[PDB]
Amino acid sequence: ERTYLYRGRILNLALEGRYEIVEHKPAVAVIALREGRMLFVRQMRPAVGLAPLEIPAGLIEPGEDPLEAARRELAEETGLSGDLTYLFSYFVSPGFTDEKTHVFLAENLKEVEAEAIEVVWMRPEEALERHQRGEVEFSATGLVGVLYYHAFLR
Amino acid sequence: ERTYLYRGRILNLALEGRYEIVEHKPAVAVIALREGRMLFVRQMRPAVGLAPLEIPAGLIEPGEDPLEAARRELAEETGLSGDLTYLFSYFVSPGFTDEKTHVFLAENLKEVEAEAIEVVWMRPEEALERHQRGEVEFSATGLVGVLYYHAFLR
Ligand SMILES: Nc1ncnc2c1ncn2[C@@H]1O[C@H](COP(=O)(O)OP(=O)(O)OC[C@H]2O[C@H](O)[C@H](O)[C@@H]2O)[C@@H](O)[C@H]1O
Ligand SMILES: Nc1ncnc2c1ncn2[C@@H]1O[C@H](COP(=O)(O)OP(=O)(O)OC[C@H]2O[C@H](O)[C@H](O)[C@@H]2O)[C@@H](O)[C@H]1O
Ligand SMILES: [Mn+2]
Ligand SMILES: [Mn+2]
Repeated sequence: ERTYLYRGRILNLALEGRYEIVEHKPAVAVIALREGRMLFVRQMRPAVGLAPLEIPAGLIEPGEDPLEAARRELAEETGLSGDLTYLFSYFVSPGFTDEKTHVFLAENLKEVEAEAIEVVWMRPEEALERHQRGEVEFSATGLVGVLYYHAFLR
Repeated sequence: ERTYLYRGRILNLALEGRYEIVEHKPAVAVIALREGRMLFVRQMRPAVGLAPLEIPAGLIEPGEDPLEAARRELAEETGLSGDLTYLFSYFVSPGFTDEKTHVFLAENLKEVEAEAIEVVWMRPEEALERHQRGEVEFSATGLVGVLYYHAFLR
């Protein structure tokens, strides 16, 4: 039995007995490789005070399913379209939030549309090296993209 | 300039202009392989109403650094100790929270201590197959462990 403390724009804060629970819209993220570069994006994220390396990601809006949201945010954030394949999903931090991320692969990318969101094409090997040297932070989606590449796309 | 709406046990809810921000303690997670099985754990997570496949994880408590927290939660959740190596970190969902997870590898595991938290040794290949068939959900830490294994531990 959830009692609500806050109903907001992209989250609700609830108590469920002793548990603090943040309800959040589901998200999507897209892994895309071109000429050995992965498609990352960076934007200022006020929650962390910096711009981590992410892959294109967004929230699922009313009416959409994950595939449609993935197509939309790839086009909105990078101007690209591709052939999308569902990979897997994960709960970002299920000890306090229900946010679930659905991750897709994009292939055969084409420009459909010509630095709020900065597009950062970067070899995943270099992203991993920059992170190990302390030069860039990852979001979960960025790290999942780099690990998925090393596991399956070489 | 953050104004606080809620100060709680494992999170704070703040507004920073138009942004809803959840402050949260940093976390650790430990990837451990033994005889081709990865060390997963499962527990009921009221935020999601189910028990996703995770790897041993916990919050960093006052006084600790990530390595020490990782040692602690491995022992508390599974009764094991090992030789720990830092791998990488990630922000779980930097569009709304500052929670950061530090991920370690554990090797040479030994039992130091003899189903609140269920220990689930499982080959990562099988965890990935069960997830693809809809039989289990992943946390970010579980998915990162499975992807890291496939990338680097075969
Ligand atoms: N929603 C909550 N509200 C209030 N207290 C809680 C909650 N969840 C746990 N506790 C209390 O907080 C103590 C912390 O339990 P520890 O093992 O260090 O952490 P973890 O495994 O939960 O979270 C580790 C990560 O894994 C997941 O991705 C999480 O989202 C984190 O990112 C618990 O004993 C409870 O007393
Ligand atoms: N903290 C916030 N509070 C209020 N509104 C916000 C906030 N952040 C963004 N908006 C608004 O919400 C709209 C959503 O922007 P979209 O691209 O679909 O999502 P995403 O990239 O932010 O989040 C995608 C995932 O990546 C990260 O891991 C996140 O944590 C998510 O898990 C924005 O245009 C803003 O209008
Ligand atoms: Mn976005
Ligand atoms: Mn735990």
